[PDB]
Amino acid sequence: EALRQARKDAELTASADSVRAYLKQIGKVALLNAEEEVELAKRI
DNA sequence: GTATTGACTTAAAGTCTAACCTATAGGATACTTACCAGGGACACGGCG
Repeated sequence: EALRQARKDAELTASADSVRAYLKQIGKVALLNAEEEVELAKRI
């Protein structure tokens, strides 16, 4: 509950440091596995 | 001294050929979030 509000408040922060901001934005998307890779490549 | 021609050799190109740089591509086990001051003035967010 309070932890949830804390996490949300955190997500709305700049962190100034541009490396820090990019390192934050790259973690949004999860990784994949082999079958996901092959289906994705087939789509491409 | 100042008017010439006929050779006689020479550096500077002008060019063809060869090697030595240069722009570029590629590489398939798997690896997935880096790292001691003060002193004054002005502006922004909270609280009453």
